[PDB]
Amino acid sequence: LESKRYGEKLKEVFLMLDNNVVECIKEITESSRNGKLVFFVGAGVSTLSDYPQWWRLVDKYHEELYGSPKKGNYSSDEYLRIPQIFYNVKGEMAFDGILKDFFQVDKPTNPIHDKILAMNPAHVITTNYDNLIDTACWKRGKYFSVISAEEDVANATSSRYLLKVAGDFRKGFKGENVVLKEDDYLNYDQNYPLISNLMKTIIATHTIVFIGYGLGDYNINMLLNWVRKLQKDSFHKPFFIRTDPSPIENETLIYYENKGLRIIDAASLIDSNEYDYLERYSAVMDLLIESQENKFITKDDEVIDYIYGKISPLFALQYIRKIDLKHVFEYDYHFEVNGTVVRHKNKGFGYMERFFELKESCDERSKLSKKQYERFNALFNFFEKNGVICMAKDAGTLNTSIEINSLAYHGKYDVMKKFIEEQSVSIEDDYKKAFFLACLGRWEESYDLYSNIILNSIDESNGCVYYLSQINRYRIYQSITQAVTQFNGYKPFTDEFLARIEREMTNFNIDDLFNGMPFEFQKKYKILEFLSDNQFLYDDTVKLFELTNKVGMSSDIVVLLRLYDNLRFLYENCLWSVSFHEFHQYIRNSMSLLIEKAEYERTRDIDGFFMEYYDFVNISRHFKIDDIKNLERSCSIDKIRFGEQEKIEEYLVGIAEEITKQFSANGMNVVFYTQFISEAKAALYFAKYVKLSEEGLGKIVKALLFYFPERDLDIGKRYVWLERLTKCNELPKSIISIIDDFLVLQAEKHIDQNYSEVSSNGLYSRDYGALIKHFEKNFISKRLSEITLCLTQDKQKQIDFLFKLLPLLSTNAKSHLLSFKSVENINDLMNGIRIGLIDEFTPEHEELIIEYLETRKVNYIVYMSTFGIWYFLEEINNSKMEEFIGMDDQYDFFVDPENFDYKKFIPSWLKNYNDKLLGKIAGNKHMKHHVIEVLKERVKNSNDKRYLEILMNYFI
Amino acid sequence: GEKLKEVFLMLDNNVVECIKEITESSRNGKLVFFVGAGVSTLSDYPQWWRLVDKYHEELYGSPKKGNYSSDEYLRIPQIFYNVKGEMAFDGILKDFFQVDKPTNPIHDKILAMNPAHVITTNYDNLIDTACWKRGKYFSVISAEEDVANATSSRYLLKVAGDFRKGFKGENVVLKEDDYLNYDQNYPLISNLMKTIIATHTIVFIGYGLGDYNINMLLNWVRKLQKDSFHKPFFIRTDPSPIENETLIYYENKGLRIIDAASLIDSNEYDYLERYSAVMDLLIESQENKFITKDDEVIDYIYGKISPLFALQYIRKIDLKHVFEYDYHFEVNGTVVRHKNKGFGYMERFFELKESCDERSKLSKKQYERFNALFNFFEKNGVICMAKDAGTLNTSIEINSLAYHGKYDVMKKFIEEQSVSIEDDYKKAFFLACLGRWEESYDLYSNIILNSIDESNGCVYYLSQINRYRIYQSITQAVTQFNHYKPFTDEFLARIEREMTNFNIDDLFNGMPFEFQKKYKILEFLSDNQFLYDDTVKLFELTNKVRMSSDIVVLLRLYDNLRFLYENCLWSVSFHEFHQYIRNSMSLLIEKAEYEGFFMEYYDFVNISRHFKIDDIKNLERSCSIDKIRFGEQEKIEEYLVGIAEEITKQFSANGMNVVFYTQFISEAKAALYFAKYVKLSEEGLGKIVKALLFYFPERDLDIGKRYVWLERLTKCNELPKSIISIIDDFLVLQAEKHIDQNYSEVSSNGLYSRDYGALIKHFEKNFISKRLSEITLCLTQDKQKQIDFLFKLLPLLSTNAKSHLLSFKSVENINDLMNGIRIGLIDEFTPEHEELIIEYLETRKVNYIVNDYMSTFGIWYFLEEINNSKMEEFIGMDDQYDFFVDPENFDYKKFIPSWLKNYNDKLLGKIAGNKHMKHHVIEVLKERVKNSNDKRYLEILMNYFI
Repeated sequence: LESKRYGEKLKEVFLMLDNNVVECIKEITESSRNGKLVFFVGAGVSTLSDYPQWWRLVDKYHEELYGSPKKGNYSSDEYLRIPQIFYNVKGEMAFDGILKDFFQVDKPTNPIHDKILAMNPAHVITTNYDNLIDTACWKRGKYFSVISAEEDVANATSSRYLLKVAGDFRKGFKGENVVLKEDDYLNYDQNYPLISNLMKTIIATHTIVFIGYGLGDYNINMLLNWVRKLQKDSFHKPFFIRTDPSPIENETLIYYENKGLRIIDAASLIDSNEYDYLERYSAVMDLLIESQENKFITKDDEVIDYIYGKISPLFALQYIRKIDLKHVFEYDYHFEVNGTVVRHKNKGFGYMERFFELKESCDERSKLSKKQYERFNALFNFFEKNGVICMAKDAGTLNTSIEINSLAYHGKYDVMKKFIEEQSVSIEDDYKKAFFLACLGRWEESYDLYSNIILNSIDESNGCVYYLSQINRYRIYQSITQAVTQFNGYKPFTDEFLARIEREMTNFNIDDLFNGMPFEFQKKYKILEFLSDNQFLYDDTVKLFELTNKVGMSSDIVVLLRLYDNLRFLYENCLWSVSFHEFHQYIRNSMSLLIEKAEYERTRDIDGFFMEYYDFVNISRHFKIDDIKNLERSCSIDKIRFGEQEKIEEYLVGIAEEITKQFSANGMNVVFYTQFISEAKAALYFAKYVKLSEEGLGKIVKALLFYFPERDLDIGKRYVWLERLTKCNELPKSIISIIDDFLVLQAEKHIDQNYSEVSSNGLYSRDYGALIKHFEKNFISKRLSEITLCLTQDKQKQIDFLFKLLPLLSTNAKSHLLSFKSVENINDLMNGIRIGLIDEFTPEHEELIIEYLETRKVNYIVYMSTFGIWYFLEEINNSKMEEFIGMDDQYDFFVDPENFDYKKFIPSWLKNYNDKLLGKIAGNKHMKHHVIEVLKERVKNSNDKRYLEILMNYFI
Repeated sequence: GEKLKEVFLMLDNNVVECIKEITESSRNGKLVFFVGAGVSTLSDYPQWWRLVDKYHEELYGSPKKGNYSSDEYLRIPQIFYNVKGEMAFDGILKDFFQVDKPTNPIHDKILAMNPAHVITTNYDNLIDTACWKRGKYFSVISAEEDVANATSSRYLLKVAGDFRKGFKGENVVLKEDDYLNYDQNYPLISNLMKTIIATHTIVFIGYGLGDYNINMLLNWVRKLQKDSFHKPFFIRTDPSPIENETLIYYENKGLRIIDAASLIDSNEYDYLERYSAVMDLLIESQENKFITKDDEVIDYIYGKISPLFALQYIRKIDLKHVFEYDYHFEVNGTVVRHKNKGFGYMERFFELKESCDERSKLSKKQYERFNALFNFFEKNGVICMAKDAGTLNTSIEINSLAYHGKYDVMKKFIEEQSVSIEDDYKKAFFLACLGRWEESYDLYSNIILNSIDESNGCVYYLSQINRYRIYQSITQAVTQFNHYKPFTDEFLARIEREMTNFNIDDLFNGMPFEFQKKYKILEFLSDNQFLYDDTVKLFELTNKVRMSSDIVVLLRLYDNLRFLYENCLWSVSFHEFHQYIRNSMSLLIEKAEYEGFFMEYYDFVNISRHFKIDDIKNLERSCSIDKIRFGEQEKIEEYLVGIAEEITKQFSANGMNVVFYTQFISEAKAALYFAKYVKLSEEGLGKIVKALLFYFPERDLDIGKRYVWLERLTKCNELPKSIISIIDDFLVLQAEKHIDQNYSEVSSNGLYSRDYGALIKHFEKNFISKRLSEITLCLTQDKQKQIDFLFKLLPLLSTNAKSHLLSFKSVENINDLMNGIRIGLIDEFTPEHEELIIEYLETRKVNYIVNDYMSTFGIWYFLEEINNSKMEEFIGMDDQYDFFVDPENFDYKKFIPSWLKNYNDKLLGKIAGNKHMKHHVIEVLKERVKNSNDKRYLEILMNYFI
């Protein structure tokens, strides 16, 4: 109501203002924004809080000295001599008693004591000897180190000095702690030598505003005398706020403006009464505050100039996140991840709304100055590149697609190398090369290049490429230090280099990296202060909590877009913090929680989340095989599907091609190797869910099982990867040839007798042959057959290994191998030599195993589980079956099943049985309900998962 | 390397304290290196004696035997300037000083100490080049016109001038005239130099004890007060050792002379050796040090924990940050060394624990410090070093009346007068937990105002943060409140005028530089870095498990709760912490099923305050909390009794606080719903049931949800006589409220007050209600709504009440027909009930051409009670009914795989006995248990179908 009227009054006052006062306000606001504003409030400020004046105390001194008050008024000297006459004649204790009974009072702070601190002054120099400004600072939440005496100058903890040049009363209401009289003003430079120098240092290095003074004060003229001693242009002219009832005469204005003061009169700027001081004090102060709050921005040239002044620093950076953009305009607007802007704290003009109004209409944009037109063009290009498209009120359709156009993210190691081995056009060109060297391993060269960038950019404006290079040098140093903490302590780095980085990065304080910047990289780029901190994704990891709660931007889309923004900020701006454990943990948690939340919503069918190329790259880079396995044993990835299968295929091919460039060619790069092999393992493991072309699967499989390292992927892991790949494709014959080539290579490596495949899952070359047969039963491995035909009798390792691959051979090959059969096998057909030599259990086998089972009767009444499985599968069929009853429990279970006691049937057999056998036990009469009941009793009173995957899969 | 610590051993007491102060100032960013001409000489920069001799050579013959005096050092250049001119002076300056000397290592040892400023008396560029090479930005200030235009806060202040504006005699202070009117030509440079000298630690290097600059500086320091200034740290590296009389003379003049000739035996020309000796001493002293004896283990640890004595409890995660990541204080009480490459002070300290032989050697003041440190480590739960011990007793105990729900003792503390600011700090948080946010904000502001002396500053910072969070709570409430608005608009004006432009991220950065060093762990309370480590561990452990992991989650959660509730921080009542508690406890309880989690009193209060009813239902569906016991069931019972008494005091005793209500009604509802799992005494049962059925407001718990809560209560506690009487009183109250024709049970799930009669009967089957029967015998035949109520409670009435009621109420509507099915005395289905079902079906057909019971009519048709084959002619849209009356036509794809949860034993057995529906239902249940984690479907599968 009345506040709005006061705002309109301030607006029209600013509109009807000369260029001198608006320039004074502009400089005061720019000092308040650079953190260089220092207020020099005086006695007039505290009087508005009704604090006792000094004419009252000099009146008391005159009344207690001469018996009566003054016959008129006191001059400047009589304000300093009558207290001195009282001190010299009466004494000290009476002086302090009067000071106590006049100054012990407690008065509340006036609103101007809060308007003063609302401008965020660097220091507050005060001539007041009262704790009113101390009270305002303490209530406001700003710790201003109070410096009352010279014992406080050295003991001033913080760098925010609340300097009381006249003294204070915190050490008692005595005259020795304040400057009040003669012999205390004459003796000020020899009783107060350290706050005088501190006041004269704050004044010379900052911007000074004199608030509560008249242009006749001792504490104004003594400073005007000191600046007269100074040189010309050696110091900034201090600002002076004048709030006297009468307007300033032009002669006095000229006199005090040539003396050093930039007077901002209030009686010549507002209309008020003689005794209305709080109106004048709260007029110019309100003018500065509302100017800082952007309440006086009217022209579209000032709209463009404000946004340009806040954004055009960030032109050096290749991407700025929406969170960073919010931090730019002091939380006035919320730039959302989808690109819509909403006003949050802007209490002044809508400069962003006006900017987008200029964007939509070309005719109003033409109604602008040419320089401001080009500034608008620059801002428009910036905002359309970063994704800020318009306000939410005017938001219509908007596609949220990400584009991280950095060669480091997309793989592209060969293009990265080609870019590295070139001539650097500029320093920002060398910054990309340094980050790229860090990406593909060469951390020594990356550290050296970052040092060179720092050296060349020490003396250079807009020092992002200096600051960011220092940060990435400290992070590549941390990466080297951690590399030789866990890989050592092969040999990645030399010892001369390590000593050099420890002799260079000895006391590099990353905390003080931002505070060591030249005060322009403190305001223009305060959005980059978060990079020097050790942890910077804490505002994002706790946003993942909105994902895990169970009951146009939901929680799913906003965290994925914020993940993309963090990814596009580190990869496009080439920041090495993208490889640390914090960012890897962030990506892991965010993608895992996104997939888990999608699975939770999908499983609410009791009453999604397609992932594109940029998601596949993240689950290949920042995930591990265990983490993807943890997602596999939970979320149904078979439904979360995949998109952009052409770019995922080229990603996997570039990963597969680099695999056959690091093992086929001479690639050690052991620090690059550990990261890249994790990426390759995760990518080729996650490639089960993407459809690949014939040549795509051809190159990837050929990499997987010819050029992948043996140590990282054994033959079992290679088979698991291969089977996961062959699920989705149909395994074209060009790739079955590749698997056959692997088998012939392993057979030829088995020519050397002292060789044995080491597998971690027990899954071997026989199962590669099984995969070949189970997609193509009509297949004869020709080269394997040539090995069979030209194989000697005494090459035992080849004999057994290539026996394990019998179906893949010809009939002549089979007979050449079976030239060394066994007929002494007591049961040696499936102990280690199980391939499928069974086919028909002829009496050459059947009767001989029956003789062995007679020997087993001899061993029992005075190898079995396979007899039971074999007979129940009708593989043994003879009248000699029901001879040797009374043997092991499983014999009674399988051989005489319609009389068996299934209570003795051990529960764990079904966990180690054969799946086709469980399929056969499903269809029968008695074993049907008995395995039903034993498996049900396992489901209730036991704690595993094997029994549940049999009851529900087979039977019913 | 080791010779440096040998020198450390040989250091005198006066030297070893000087290095400690210098290193401390370097770590506090208060070091300023006053470099001189003895350091640039190590680079072989042309000394002024060569140029004085050159001025002598071009003007005064050639040499001057005697090496000149200081007056002769400053007069021959002045005589040359006066007579031979200025251009010749500048020409000789250009001939000598335009050189490219390489920077000596001391230039890099100075900047390796991280000096705040560098006040050089040299006119050279070697320190500028050293800063440029190292990577330090120093705003070089050579002239007066650069003081105001200083780019950075760090100053490379060249007091004597510099040749960066040309090799001229005007830009430097070299002659006698330049040294006489120096303060007339350089006022701002002098003021800056004196301000830096007064407000920093000056470490003069490269000077002699003569050195006119040093003499003028000491003369100026003489004019200062007695102990106003700090004493500068002169580094003397002259060849001869300093005479003791000279050191006495200069030490009383201001300088703290660190000698080098009395520090290392070197030649008469090994200046680099002495400079490097002192500089390397300082640099190697930066890394911890000063901790060799047992009386220094109790001052370095007391130098990092004695601030933390005002905090009532701190986290072990915070304890890791306290000791600069030297040790990783684990949550079970072990202290794993992480980056303590120097002396093992934790090991030594825990060795001085017990072991009275070691403690007796310790000094008496160090003994009190050790007792304080031991009490601190005992209170916070730190036991000892990692490899030592291992028993590691659990059970963190949060002692706070806010956590335990003591809403009456908190009021007592609030009402009583307080004797300390920390008592008001507890009182303000107690007010905040009690809803009274206005008095909370006012008392917090009073604490900030009255924390003036308070040299710790942790009762001002925590109160400022808590006032910010209570202001956020008030603003978010009045935003959400749009009940009533409890805060007067004057209060909103006060909180939005005082607490505007107050950013919480500027509070810590702006504190005393001591408070930013000690109480550093308090800086996470502003932003969300407070939970960052614990949230990361929670996410990683949620991925992993699905000193053992389950214990790691629990102990970290209890650490976070004991940091917030015991320190009385309002950050506990915010969203992020609530989600942290909820996710951690959900992870623990889910981990229990994979195994076991005992669950204690401290768990029950956590799953009541921070969980919601929806999350409770999620945990009950997914996992099983039934077999998971709840340990201490007497402290849980007192908690539930306190909650019942609080809702009683809130509703039946008129006075209620809406801001307190909004927080407490989300916890009372959760605890009384989670009270199923705890055994409750008859007294506690009666209290919380008579507070649930009568005093819980109907806007937050209607009849149906009240009944859900009540059936949950009567599972582990049965339904005794006193609770039966309570439910009877509830039914009586409902009857006298339903005497009015405009009253109706508004239920959100469909379990009306008839179900309460069913619950009473289910545990009794013979509870004749005397008062309800008395209510029945007032039949006026116009008070229908009442007759219908007691019709729904017909089994609860007596034989006379049944006789009077059934003489008026009969079966003439579908609703009272299904009510008759529920209450009984229908059983036999005479044709009128079947055709009544058909009439309801007709009224449904009227909608069909264009709250459902067609499901239970399909149920009845499957249950072979009704047999009218015309019901198939009225096949509708509810596919339960299509399933039940036409199994073959019903496609089971549209069968929502719910509806099996709410089926009885007999009906599920009936679906078991029909081929098509049976096999389709195995398919449905199978896919349900593979995709969904609910166990009810699995129970159905192997109770009726497997």
